Parts: sequence; C-alpha cells; structure tokens
Amino acid sequence: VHTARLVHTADLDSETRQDIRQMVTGAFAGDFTETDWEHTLGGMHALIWHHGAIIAHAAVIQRRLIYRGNALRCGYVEGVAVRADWRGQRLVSALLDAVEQVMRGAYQLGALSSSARARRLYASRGWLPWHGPTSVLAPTGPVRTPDDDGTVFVLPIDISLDTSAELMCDWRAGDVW
Amino acid sequence: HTQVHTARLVHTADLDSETRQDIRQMVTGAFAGDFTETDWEHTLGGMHALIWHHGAIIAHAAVIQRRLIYRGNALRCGYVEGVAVRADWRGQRLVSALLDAVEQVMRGAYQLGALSSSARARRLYASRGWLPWHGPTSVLAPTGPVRTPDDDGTVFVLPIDISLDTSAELMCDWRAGDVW
Repeated sequence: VHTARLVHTADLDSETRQDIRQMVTGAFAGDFTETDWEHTLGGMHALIWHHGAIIAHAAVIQRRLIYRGNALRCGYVEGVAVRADWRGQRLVSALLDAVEQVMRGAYQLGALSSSARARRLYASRGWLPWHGPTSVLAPTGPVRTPDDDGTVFVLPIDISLDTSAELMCDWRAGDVW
Repeated sequence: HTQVHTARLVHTADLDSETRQDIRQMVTGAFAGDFTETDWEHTLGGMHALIWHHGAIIAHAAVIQRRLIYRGNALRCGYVEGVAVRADWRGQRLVSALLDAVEQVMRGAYQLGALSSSARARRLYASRGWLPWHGPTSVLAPTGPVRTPDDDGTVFVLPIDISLDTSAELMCDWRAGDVW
C-alpha cells in the first residue's frame, strides 16, 4: 500500500520540484504545457515516491468558483499523473485520498476537469459531474467555456449544489478549467 | 540574552477544531471585535503562521492563494490575511516572526506577495521590502472590472523575482466581503 504525502509548493526542494515537473509532463495524456505547470503551483502537492523518484502527483490549488452569485472557496485539482511504469497499482486512489482530505479540511468544494476516460473513476469516488454551463469570469466579464462542459466534476463539502446551474471559474492564463 | 520566538506553518486543513477556535478568538480580540464571518473565511485555504504560549495562540498570520491582474496577466499571489498579535504580547517582535514565516511561503510558491495595510502597519512592511502600490486598484467583479478607490493607497506588494511597476493598475479577483 502506498500513501501520498502532502507537500506545499513552498516546501518543494529544487530537485523534487524539477522531478515532479518532468514526470507530470511526461505522463499527462493531455498536452501539458508550461502554463499547465504554472497552474499546479501555489497549493498542496500529493506526492508518492519510489526509491527516490517521484512516481505519482496531484496538486490541489485554491481558487474561487462562482455559483449563483457566491464565490465559493475551491480546492481545484491539477496535474494528476502516475508514471507509466507504475499504472494499475491504485496510486491514483492514493493521490485522491490526499487531496480530498485537503478539500474537507480547507474548502467549500473540490473541483477538477476530467479526461472522458477518467470520468468513471471520479464518479466512483462520489464526485458529481457538472451538467450546467461552465464559464470563466474573464477581464471583459463572463465568457462561456462550452468546450469544458461535460469535463468538470465537483466534490461539495457539506453544501448543496444544483449541478444544472452555471459554474463560473476565476481567470488565469491558458486553460481556465 | 536574546529571546527569539518563531512561528510554525500549518495548513488550514491541518487545524483541528480547538485550534481554529483559538485562532479566531485571538484574531477577533486583536481587531477589537471587528473581524467578520467573511473576514474569517478570507483567512482560510492556505498556510497559517502560528505562535503559542502555554498552549494558547498568541500570534497568527495567513497567506492564501489568489490572482492579481497586472499588465494583462493574472499573477499567482500569496495574499496576507488576519495578521494579529495578542495585546499582552506586543513589543516582542512577534509581527516580524510572523512575516518571516509568511514571506518564506511567498518566496517558495508565488509570483508576488500582497496585502492591504492599516496606516500604522505601513512602516514595518516598507522596512521589510514591501512596496506600496500607487496605481489605481480595482476588482474583477462578476459583471466586469469595478474600481476600488477606497482601497487606493493601502495595498503593498512583495515581488518574487519579477519586477513590478507600482504605478500600474492592479486588479484583484472577486470574493464576498472586503475584496482587498
């Protein structure tokens, strides 16, 4: 059994920070860009090592998601990756056990964007698929992000959420979800 | 002999119920009761620098993650909230101990540190390298940008290896309550 360790970005020593960046970049099935790397920073990284090398990573960063006029405090998951030689060993579950613990202890909900493949994993853990329109609060005002519809999942922490409502994330460069 | 007290850094998620209550009670006292439900919410989500005495919290500061828009870019910011030292523990350089811990988190995780300062606190922040923001401040509210003129002249920034022109506009992201 593997258990993930939660390390804040600030506690990533240089060697470890570089190892995570390259592992995630080399494992992500999406096109993981420099801006996607930047989106993994600022919060808590769930890490698993094997004999000195990083083999699994998931970060949970803090942002706001606006739901019916309220800017909810969100733990957003980024950069979930397991090194190719370590897949099939339930490491993703271990990473999610760690970031969900952070959500329960610090946020009003967790949220993430899922690969269509991975949808079943998140649903099996209790995450709910968002059905309403997603959008981002851009500098010009709200902008709908339909390409992201159907990819967002939420893990409310003791709050109710009508998942058919709009969910508007806050702005950043690159992929907003 | 020199007496040195230092802060321990604890994530919100690792604060147990008793500690959350003690922090909230102490911060409330430090602000003479002016610490609202939303002010408390704003201290949650990130790292808290904590100093105790006899098991009671005597100093607190939080650094939470948010974005501040500068020159069209949403900078990754560590924003300081809830800086407080219990009134019987002043003059012992505990604010400096708190800021040593807060600034360590900023340097390791963010592009800049930011905060809104009381008039009396301006001197210590500047002395530590914090730069007063001179340009107009705004918030990216849900229907678009809104100027926050009452907050002009109160925001300080701690750039982390990026050079900032403090005469530019600075627009924080949205939240309930005090946006800055």
